[PDB]
Amino acid sequence: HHHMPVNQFTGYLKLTDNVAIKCVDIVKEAQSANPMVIVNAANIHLKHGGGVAGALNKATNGAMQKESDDYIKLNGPLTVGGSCLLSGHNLAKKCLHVVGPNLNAGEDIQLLKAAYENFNSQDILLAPLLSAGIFGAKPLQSLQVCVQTVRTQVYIAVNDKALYEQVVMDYL
Repeated sequence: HHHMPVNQFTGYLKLTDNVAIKCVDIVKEAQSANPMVIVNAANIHLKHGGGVAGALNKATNGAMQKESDDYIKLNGPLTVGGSCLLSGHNLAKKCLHVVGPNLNAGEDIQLLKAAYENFNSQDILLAPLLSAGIFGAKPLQSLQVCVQTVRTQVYIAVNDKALYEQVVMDYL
């Protein structure tokens, strides 16, 4: 009953050999695609409140936060631009928690490249746009840094249809 194909990514616009994008709720997408790796839009504390992190923790019924607290016991906090690889719970095999700069927190956008660098540790990832949404970066600029930095394969989920349509236009 238990084994199903992983990384079943469909319905995406292929931007480059490394980056594809879809207008979809990332939790619903993880459920469909059965990814090996989902990326969380983490903060250094791995306290999963708000935005994508809140959504992923909610989908795990708090299991992600429990595990994350054990990781903080082990490691202490992350740094901006850093990451850790933990369980993906019911969303994915693994979750790569990646800390992008939060512009709304006064952090430096130049750290967004380092944040995306972390994706290169994994062959295929389902991810949000780092530093976008509540973290305050312009999503088109985050996508730009993504395309410039990620050398593996990332499937980007965005929630905003108007953003997706602008990406298509910038593609056309």
